[PDB]
Amino acid sequence: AGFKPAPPAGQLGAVIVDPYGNAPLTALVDLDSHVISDVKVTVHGKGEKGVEISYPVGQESLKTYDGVPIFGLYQKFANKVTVEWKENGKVMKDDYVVHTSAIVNNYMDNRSISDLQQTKVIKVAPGFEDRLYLVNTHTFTAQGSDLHWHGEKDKNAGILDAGPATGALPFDIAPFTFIVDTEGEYRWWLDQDTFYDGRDRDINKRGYLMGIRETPRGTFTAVQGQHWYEFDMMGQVLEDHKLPRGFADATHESIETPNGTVLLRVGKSNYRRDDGVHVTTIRDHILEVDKSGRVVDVWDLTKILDPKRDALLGALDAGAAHAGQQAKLEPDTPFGDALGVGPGRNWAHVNSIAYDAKDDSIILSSRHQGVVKIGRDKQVKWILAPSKGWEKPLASKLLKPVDANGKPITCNENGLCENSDFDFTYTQNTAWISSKGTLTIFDNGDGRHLEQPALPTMKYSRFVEYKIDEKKGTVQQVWEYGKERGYDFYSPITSIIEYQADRNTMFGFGGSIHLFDVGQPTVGKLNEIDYKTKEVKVEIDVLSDKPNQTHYRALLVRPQQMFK
Amino acid sequence: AGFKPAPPAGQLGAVIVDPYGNAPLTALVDLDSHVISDVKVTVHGKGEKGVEISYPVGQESLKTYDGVPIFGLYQKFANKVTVEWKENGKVMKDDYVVHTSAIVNNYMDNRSISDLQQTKVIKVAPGFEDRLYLVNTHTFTAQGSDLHWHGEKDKNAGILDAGPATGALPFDIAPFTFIVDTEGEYRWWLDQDTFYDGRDRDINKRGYLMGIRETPRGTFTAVQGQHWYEFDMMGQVLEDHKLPRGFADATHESIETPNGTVLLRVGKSNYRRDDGVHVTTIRDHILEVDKSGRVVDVWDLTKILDPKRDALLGALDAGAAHAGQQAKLEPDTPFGDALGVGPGRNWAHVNSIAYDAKDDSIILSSRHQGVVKIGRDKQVKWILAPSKGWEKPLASKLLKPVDANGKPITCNENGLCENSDFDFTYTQNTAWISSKGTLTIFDNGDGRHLEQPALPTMKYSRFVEYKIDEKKGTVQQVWEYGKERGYDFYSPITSIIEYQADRNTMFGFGGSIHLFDVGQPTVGKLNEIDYKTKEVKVEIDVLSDKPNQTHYRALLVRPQQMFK
Ligand SMILES: O=[N+]([O-])c1ccc(OS(=O)(=O)O)cc1
Ligand SMILES: O=[N+]([O-])c1ccc(OS(=O)(=O)O)cc1
Repeated sequence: AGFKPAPPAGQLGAVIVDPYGNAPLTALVDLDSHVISDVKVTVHGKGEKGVEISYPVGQESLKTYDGVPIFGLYQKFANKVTVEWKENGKVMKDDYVVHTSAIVNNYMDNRSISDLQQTKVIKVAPGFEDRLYLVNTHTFTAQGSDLHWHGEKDKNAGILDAGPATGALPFDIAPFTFIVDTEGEYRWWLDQDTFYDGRDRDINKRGYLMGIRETPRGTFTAVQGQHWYEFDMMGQVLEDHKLPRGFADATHESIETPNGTVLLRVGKSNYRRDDGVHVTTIRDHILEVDKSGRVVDVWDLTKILDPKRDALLGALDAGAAHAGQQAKLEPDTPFGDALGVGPGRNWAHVNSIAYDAKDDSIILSSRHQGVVKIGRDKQVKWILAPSKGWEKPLASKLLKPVDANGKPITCNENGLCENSDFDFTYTQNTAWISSKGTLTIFDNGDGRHLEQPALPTMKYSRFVEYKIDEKKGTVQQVWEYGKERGYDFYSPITSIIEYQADRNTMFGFGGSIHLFDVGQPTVGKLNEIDYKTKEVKVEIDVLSDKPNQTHYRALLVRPQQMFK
Repeated sequence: AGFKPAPPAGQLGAVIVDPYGNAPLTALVDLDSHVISDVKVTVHGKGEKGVEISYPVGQESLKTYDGVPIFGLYQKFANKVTVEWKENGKVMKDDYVVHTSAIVNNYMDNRSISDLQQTKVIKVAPGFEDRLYLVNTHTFTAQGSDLHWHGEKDKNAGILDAGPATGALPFDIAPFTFIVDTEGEYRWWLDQDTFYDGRDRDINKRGYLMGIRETPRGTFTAVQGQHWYEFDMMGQVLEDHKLPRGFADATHESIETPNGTVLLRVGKSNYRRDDGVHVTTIRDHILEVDKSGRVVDVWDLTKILDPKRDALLGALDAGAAHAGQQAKLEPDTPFGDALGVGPGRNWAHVNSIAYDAKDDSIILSSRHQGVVKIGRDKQVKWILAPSKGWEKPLASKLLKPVDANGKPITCNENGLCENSDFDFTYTQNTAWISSKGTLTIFDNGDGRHLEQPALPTMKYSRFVEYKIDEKKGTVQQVWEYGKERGYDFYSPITSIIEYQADRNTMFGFGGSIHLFDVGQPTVGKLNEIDYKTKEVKVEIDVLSDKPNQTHYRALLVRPQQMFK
């Protein structure tokens, strides 16, 4: 006879590239039974302007990998890596040359501009050269949507007709998952085969990889189709769970709480409507699950919010061939992933979740309705939304806009406010709690003021921050950005913002800029915006490898947290 | 075209047999979107003396299964099941007739006595008719051990010689996993394919299913080969984790702690010995892993205990063709799962773990060395063992035997005590912490008093309980049973006991009675012994489906805890 294992490279063990097989720009320095501590790793910049990547490695990590994890390598390169540690009280160091292979895009066709997604560095202020951004994007499969859930025949179907479809199985696309530095280089790749297989028909490996969120361990949760996962930066899949049997189509978000549970956004399969028809619902259930994959709690939004409220739905753009076209709801829209009222249609499209630990509640962004807080008791605590369409008793829960001095702000029922910078959010994403104790939201802005505008390019997106007084039931807009940047900063879908306390910036990713520009790449724009001065500290653009292909989100990742 | 799903059976949804596909004697009543509470299930006894199984079902369970779990069916039977609940304030009830299929043993050959293991009820005292016992046993594959880990060629191997084997991969056998009632009927079966596949050569489905232990959630953990698992009584696999890459060959035990971690017993692969030879060590490492499968801590026993101590090793029986044969240690014993001293041989054979929450330490049973407490700090706190062979400093940690009044008991270095019932344990199993605050042990008794006896049949096993004073470093024997039952109660290997506070009994399972009776089935004896009077409350024998085929363990299971 057989073949020897790799020999030791320096004063520890061998240096293994991509030990778990899912992360080709990582490596691992095998411990070979050495006992070490104070470990630190440095991956040197490539060329004169190369960004250096450096981090401490904790004991738990050394133990879990049986080795020193090496993160931050460049593809197809002779990476120069330094590892420093302590052993037998003595300070130790090795230098390695870690050759890597190439990043592969397994999903290409005649639409492909090239294999990888292009980056363009636009601005990097001094003090921000070190920043790393994980981009959660995707690439079309050659076949497109090839599978549907089978539904139940409705009262007025043809006698001869085959059964209809239900739910959202066709929301399925190959992942394109990478970390970019401030020189625009890929410094980490998640192999597309890690979770996905678009050529096989195993639904276990299908869906839309989304909701990449950090855990308290420096690892990450994600969802894809009918599973939810945890993985780490060495490409180790730490958890892979089937959704509990009652549920399906997990998309948009997963977030681990401080109680060791995970919040997910699913639909309910075999949901019995009042007319006795069974459907798979769309984006309108929330699960809390444990690490055993068991259900700790469920929020059925069809009994908490109002699936008949069409105030926003009726004001939406078709495109997100048919753009500018204000959505015309039909009472006979077949159940499915289709804009419409009622359980079985896309009436809510919930797309973010935040856990409020202070009172054991959840804050939801419903793209088609608003932002809402719902208690552990399944009651609505407040709503942030234009007042149109809300019946009693939910109307009583609408938050009242106010200025810095607390004085009511006048707004009409469509959300248009008088003599104020205050605006509500429309088709928003990522309603999250910031480290400052405030609510941050990416206000996409489709159907702004509950209508389409005169011309399509009359659309804008905002980063926005609110301060909420639950006791008084008032909301204050305390920070915004992007309304001036027009259509070149307009992300009709997806996207994210998050406040960064370390450098006092608002991090942002607009995921679908120029989505409608037929035949052009779609632009994902990573920003850091100085919170005090609104100065652009970072701006990096990522362009889709195929035209008119949305990006989903990005995260600002910190290597010093990755390997506790 | 298509086909409709099963229609609703009564006032909820359909009743699905073996919904997860791993547990043929379970069923599920689909909720079909009904909201219910106060759920209770009753499976009626078969015939006149049939045992009824009854249990409440918690909200978590209803949510996780999307239905009412039905546990405790008989095979190939028209089971009569009642389900009661509350809905819209109104008390509700259905009766169902739940047909089941047969239990299948997929591992049979010319040694098979018949397809299933035979049960023989020997004694059931009044008030114990309801007891259920999960039997963790196994059945030989037709090929036997077919795989080895590849090792490192040693200093003095032949020049032409192929590389040697290492570790314990051949420790591999098909599982036979069921619940028996007091009429000796099978009331649950875990499909052998759930974890095992002996006809394929995928090592992910190989090993020896063991260490089945209840969790705080009423589910169970287990180990097999290179994986560890959590499953529930509906046959759902809730977790499936690969061992961390530095480790292999998980056996004997797995226990979840109150901190949400799990203790496992493994060996270390590519363990570098002092002479520089790499081996996979055998049964001499403890991991604490989290539910992400990451290592939280490790105990390397080769640096904490003494792998050169042959006091007990040299006194052991071969058989466990060659029995009565006292073990003759050789200095040239090739590395492997072989009696021997040093890392890479089976010098310790650790077979149980208990967590001590009061001081964050672990208590281990080393078959070949004794019982030991090891602290979080990786130092030995105490040792319960005959004094022969222990060097300083470990000798100062031996516990000193004492009587009820606290006076020293005189024992020689082989453990034989003078004018006392007190004895140590030899080749013991399951050193666990009882609800009373004492240490319970199954004292198998091979190599008792560090020798073989005059005749093979002069061997006995005991259930034994100790009270330990860590401060004084004293140990007291406070209870025992079985020494008077002779050879028909002798289990040279495996086995377990556990104190049961509910009915004040000592539960026991002797796994290997008559192992050496060539050509006869091996007996596994389930016992509940009254703690006060030593009266046999329950005695049920299970006979192996092939001759000379040991059982492992059994657990007393409680349906009222299964479905929180
Ligand atoms: O077509 N998409 O890729 C798409 C559409 C909507 C969408 O929902 S959202 O909340 O992210 O806007 C996500 C992805
Ligand atoms: O031979 N066996 O299958 C076997 C032998 C020893 C053994 O170890 S013990 O700790 O469980 O006695 C387990 C199984």
